[PDB]
Amino acid sequence: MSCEELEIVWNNIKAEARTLADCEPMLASFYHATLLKHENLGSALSYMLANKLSSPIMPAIAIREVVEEAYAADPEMIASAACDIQAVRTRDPAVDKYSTPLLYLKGFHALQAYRIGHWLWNQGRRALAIFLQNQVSVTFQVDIHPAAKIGRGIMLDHATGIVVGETAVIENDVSILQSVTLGGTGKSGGDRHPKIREGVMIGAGAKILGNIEVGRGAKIGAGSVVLQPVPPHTTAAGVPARIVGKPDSDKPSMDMDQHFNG
Amino acid sequence: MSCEELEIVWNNIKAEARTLADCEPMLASFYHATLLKHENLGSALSYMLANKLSSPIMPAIAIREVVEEAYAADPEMIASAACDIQAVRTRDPAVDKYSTPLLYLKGFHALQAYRIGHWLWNQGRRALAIFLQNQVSVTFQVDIHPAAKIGRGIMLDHATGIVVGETAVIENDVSILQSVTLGGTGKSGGDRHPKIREGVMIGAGAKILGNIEVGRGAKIGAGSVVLQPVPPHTTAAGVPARIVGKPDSDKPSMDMDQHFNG
Amino acid sequence: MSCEELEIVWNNIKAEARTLADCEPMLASFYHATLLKHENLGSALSYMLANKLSSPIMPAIAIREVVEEAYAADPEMIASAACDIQAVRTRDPAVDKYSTPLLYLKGFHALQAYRIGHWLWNQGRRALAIFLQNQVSVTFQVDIHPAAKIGRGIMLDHATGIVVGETAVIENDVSILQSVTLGGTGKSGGDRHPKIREGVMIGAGAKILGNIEVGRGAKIGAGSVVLQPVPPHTTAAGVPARIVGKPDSDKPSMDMDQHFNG
Amino acid sequence: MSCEELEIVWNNIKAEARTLADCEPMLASFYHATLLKHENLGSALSYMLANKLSSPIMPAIAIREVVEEAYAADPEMIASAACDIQAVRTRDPAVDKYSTPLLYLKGFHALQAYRIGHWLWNQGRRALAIFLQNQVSVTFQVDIHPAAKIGRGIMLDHATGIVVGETAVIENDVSILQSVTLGGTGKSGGDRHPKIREGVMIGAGAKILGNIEVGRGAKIGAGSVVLQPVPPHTTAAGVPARIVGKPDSDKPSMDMDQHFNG
Amino acid sequence: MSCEELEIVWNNIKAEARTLADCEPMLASFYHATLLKHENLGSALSYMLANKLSSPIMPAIAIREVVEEAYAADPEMIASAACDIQAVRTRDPAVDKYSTPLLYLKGFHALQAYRIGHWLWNQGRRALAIFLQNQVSVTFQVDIHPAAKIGRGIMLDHATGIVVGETAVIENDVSILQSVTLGGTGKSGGDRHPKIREGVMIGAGAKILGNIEVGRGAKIGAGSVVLQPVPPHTTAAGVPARIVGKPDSDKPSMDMDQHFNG
Amino acid sequence: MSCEELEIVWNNIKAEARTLADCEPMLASFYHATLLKHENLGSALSYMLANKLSSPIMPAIAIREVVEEAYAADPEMIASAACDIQAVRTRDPAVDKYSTPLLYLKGFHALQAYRIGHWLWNQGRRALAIFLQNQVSVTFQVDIHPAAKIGRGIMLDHATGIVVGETAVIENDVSILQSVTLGGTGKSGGDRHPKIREGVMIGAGAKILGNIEVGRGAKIGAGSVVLQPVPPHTTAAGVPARIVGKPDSDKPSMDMDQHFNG
Repeated sequence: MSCEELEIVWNNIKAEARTLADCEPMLASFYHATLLKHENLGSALSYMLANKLSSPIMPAIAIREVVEEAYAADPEMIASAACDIQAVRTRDPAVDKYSTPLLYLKGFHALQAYRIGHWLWNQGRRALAIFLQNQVSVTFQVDIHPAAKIGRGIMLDHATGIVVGETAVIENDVSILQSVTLGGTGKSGGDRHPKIREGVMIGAGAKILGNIEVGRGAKIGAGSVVLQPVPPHTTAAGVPARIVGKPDSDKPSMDMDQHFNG
Repeated sequence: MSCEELEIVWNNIKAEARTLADCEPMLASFYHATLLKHENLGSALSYMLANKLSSPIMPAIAIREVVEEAYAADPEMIASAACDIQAVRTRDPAVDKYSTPLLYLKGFHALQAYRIGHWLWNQGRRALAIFLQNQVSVTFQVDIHPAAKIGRGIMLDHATGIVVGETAVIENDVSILQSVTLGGTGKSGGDRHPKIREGVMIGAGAKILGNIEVGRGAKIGAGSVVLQPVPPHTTAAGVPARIVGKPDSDKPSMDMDQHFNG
Repeated sequence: MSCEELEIVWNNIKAEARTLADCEPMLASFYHATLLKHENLGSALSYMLANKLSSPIMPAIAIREVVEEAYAADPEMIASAACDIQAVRTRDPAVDKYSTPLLYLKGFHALQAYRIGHWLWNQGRRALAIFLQNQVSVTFQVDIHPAAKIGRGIMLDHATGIVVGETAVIENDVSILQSVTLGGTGKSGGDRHPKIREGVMIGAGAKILGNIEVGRGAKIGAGSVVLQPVPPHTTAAGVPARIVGKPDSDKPSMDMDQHFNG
Repeated sequence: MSCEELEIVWNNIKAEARTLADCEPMLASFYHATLLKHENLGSALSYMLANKLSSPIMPAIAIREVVEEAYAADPEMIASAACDIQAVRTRDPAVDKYSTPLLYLKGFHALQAYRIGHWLWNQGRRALAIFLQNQVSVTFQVDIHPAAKIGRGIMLDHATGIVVGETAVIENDVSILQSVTLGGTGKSGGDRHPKIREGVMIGAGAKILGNIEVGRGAKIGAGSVVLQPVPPHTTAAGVPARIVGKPDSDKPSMDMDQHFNG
Repeated sequence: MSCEELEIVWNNIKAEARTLADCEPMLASFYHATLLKHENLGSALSYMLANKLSSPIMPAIAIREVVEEAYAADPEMIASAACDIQAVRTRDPAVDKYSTPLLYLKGFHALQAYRIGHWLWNQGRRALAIFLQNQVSVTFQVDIHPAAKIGRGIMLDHATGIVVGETAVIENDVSILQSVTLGGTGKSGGDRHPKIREGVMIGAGAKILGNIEVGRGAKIGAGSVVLQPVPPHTTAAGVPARIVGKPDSDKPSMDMDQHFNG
Repeated sequence: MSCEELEIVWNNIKAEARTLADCEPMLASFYHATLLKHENLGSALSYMLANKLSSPIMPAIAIREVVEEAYAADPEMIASAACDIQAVRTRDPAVDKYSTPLLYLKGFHALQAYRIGHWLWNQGRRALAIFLQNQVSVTFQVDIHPAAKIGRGIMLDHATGIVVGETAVIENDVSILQSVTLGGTGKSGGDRHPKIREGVMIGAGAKILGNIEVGRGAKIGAGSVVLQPVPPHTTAAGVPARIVGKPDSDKPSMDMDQHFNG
């Protein structure tokens, strides 16, 4: 995601937004406020997060300032958001616009919310990070610990019931569905959550528990319970999971083939 | 659901409401506003939908005109709601009143909200339909794509975590529990979601993926991951699912027998 | 939980609040209003529940009086909340403070909301109870029927998607994760939901269906579908689940070992 | 105001609305919802009243049914609003559009809210009428008792601080400014408030107290304190007021000449 | 106002509240929450103030606690409220119930709000007192400096535009109408506001400016500008005011005779 | 007002905020969000206006961008606000802090809201301006037409009931109290509202009507009705007003002597 490519995803969002105002006069001012009035993705993201997260405790106007402070300090979060937008648009056939994730999709919203909380956590502002984690769980039904380390090009399609714990890692170009847990084991601190490598697809309802590897290009079948490491470019399925095949592609996250004969 | 039988469902709802208002002074005014003031199920329904889906982006008062416009153009939607209410009351032992689904049950609300989104989608108002889909996902935790084709006499019991994709079909007299996915596969458009035929029961947490058929009178056991077509009058269970038996009834959606040995 | 132990968990929460106010100025007035201004747990709980259960139909101020009346009639509900705070702090390595469950964790909030609903249900105020049940489902994504009998020292970790039905029993010192169903079967009323005995641990996404026992100190593996009774001190896993071993502790709810194999 | 002339006021409002929506993207959706979606003045009016009077005690959606019920039973109220709109547009040089009073002018809103309160009062719904009176006083700063009898073609320009008591009469084609009191005297019931006849203009801050007559075509100067009857076609001014002259027009309410030397 | 008389005004409010729930089913839960559920006037007052004053800055639940703390420390404020209620009921013929001021009348609400701010001011909590003064000005359109000293048996009828400054004093049994200013002069601190003695009636729009006496039993005519002391049992009127008569009663505040021939 | 004087009033406001946070813990996060988190007046103003102008039609976050665009185009509006803060602090003995006008005083809030409306009005965004005009009237009870030309160093003390019309002019260093009308005459447009020149003081409830001059350093007595021009350095009072004397200062707006006689 280069500076020029960033400006193209933003230009495509704007172009679409013009169409949308003309399609739905009841949302025209909504499209104007969220998209058309903004000159870059960062301003559109801070607007969305501020309004979605908002509460009596913390108004949208206050939140936006924290968000904008995060993005000034680490503008790469904006670029990660762009890659997440492209991932949804290319991988999800129900989404044919760049603007749709930004406008509507709770998984995209929760992902960008996590990035703010993560930045806050790393700055030492943990109380606020933990508040936001739990507000995002109630509001968007996605529960991501702010100490998790999550890359870019991530799709959280549908997203309700996703849980990602404190020591999890998710690398770039990972596709995760509703009700996926990357969960802990034990009652002690320490490394205890999954390590999800690049290219991995995880079907709806998968539980992956403990400090275990899911290697690059692996496919986790829907409804699996994964208790042991999954080798790269392998397909795991069942309760508990065992290796049952190998994906037909190097990066199953890009193709979303939900079959697990293989 | 004839026009006479509709008026009897409505008359029962009102009769229940009077008793409810006399017993719970904190909710007397809520019962009056939602039920005792309306002269038909349609008005009560637009009321409930407008109030529950209300947001700063679109207020109750605006939502309601959209709902009433849809009901005027396709009054069968109101009949469909009435059947959905009877489905819940007869199939769910936790419900002993026609008023309960209408007042409180988020799966019932999500289902009627889907109906409005589907009507909008079909008229060409896709942008509003997609907005409402995702509003419904955040508020009721049910994510139903508005292009899904869903019949009547449907129960969505508990409902949190339900996902029904763009090309799904659900025929009449189907019962579905919490965390059920009628999900897609692949990254291209076109039919890629299940077709659930009449009489089918789907237990909690079942995942049915792809353009596969679940035949009439079939039972899908809780926690199943169904990747292949399920023949009529069969029971499927497992990760991945296989045919394990046959239901004791012609329409397992009616009796809610969660056992799978058949 | 005695009166002096109650007062100490409260003292701990207050001390933690002082620090929290000092280190996050955006939240200072929040910590002050939730924690610092109160002289006991009960008063902090009513505050939290009032604000979290608040809606157009019932504002915080009116809810609070209901909570306070319940707590004056049954002070053991405050003590049960204490035990639930301890349960979380000791069992959940993501949690290192007494105040965290109270301030933030929706499973803890939903559990205490259920207590109020259960109290109302046993007073004959069933309409109010069912209304709160379904509100808690929409707002915290936890659906517990107020006639469920649930003990103390309970953790609902993450919690999204939890469903507990009408005739369920959960005894003391039980740990339950996201997307756990204690669910029914059949369309007739009467006893039909699980009896989960003391010390049980239930992992993510487990469905336990019917009026079946899960014996003391049992362990239910993540993703299991339990259709048959599970003996005391035994581990069940699979779809459908079978006995696969015995836990390494007497009360697996306290240790949270998600491994099954043993 | 015939039924043909009403439709022309409405058609002009809609024509204005289209231009307004094209010029101000932040308000495009507001114009659409308030004006362009309605097919008559009555729907637009119930919309505006429901939204503006909305409170936690009574929401917009509930207010609107009350308003629409009143308009169905006494459609002349809608004609009265249409005349009040023409009054403002023709008499107030700051208004050059029929849409302006309906969209923005709190004196216009307060006056139509009075009409609903008066209808309720007359049917026997006094408790609701008194609630709305005082809600209107807090929200629009106009306090009109619902038993007041107020005709049509009335302008309440600026309107803050207007008080019209229980037994007041205001005939057709009267114009009243900010901080005008049509007030009582004494501590007993019965007629004790002014009777303002047709054509009368009342300047800012005038106080008219007791059951006294202000005759047709009379002008009351700004700041007057009128304790005694004012003859038709006369001008009164002073503290206390005396007859100082005679107006230049037959109906000073039409021309708004604030000068008092006559 | 004795302890027994306090219990009688409260009993009358309760009796009326029963009638009202039966008269208006849309407000029945409102009457239940505000009046019927409370066992004394103090609890009903703290409820009303908390909900009316409420804002994003300070929620109703937080405010109620401050209010209740004020009333514990100085229960005489409750008794003053009772006398203010009786004053409205006896002096205002538009009000025939004890409950009406408590439920609806913004002047009564602003008066009781001032008592809280005044208690706060005297405790040294001036920042909060000044915040509430200005919130009451926006919300109820009454602007009373918290350092003002105001007695009991006060009626603020209609109340919009009332201003009472920092060094004002208002004794018991005073009746003040809309748009009355008890105002300052100069830009220096020090005594500079009116001293209104017992029994005084002040008509709508009167301005009384500077540190001047309005002696017991005096009558200030509507629309007067009073720049010099008014002797006891005298009637002042005009701009500027001069003595023009003497009231027909010892305590013109009780009779509300608005005439000023005398 | 130079750039260094601006920065000092800001420094004063911040220092005052530190103290205010320390002494009222309920408001600490409030003071922090309004004052402490900002680096300049302009940014604190946009925050305050966004939050105070916020509504369902236009949320705080969108309003704020409008305010910021106005301030970037015309930075002198920030400097005018500074001057207005000083005006209040120096002229109003109830005010001893720079932060008080900014945090609390609705006249100061309404004045800066007018500045935004005036800027929008001169950009051709007249519909938005008129919408904000009428919102400010409902919310702060101040009705200023956005085409009014108003200078800097203005105090609107108390402010409820102020009306300023379309063609009014208010020059620098003018002081105006509650219930002042600068009002029009006639039903034709064109110039028809007062021209209030530098240094004028206008007391409570004065009405000044028509396109008439009120000359520099004049004093308008409370309750006056001014229908004829008022020479520079002259005092007008009465209904209707006449010249009664000459003020004791050059700019009576600075000294606030409400006496008239001289």
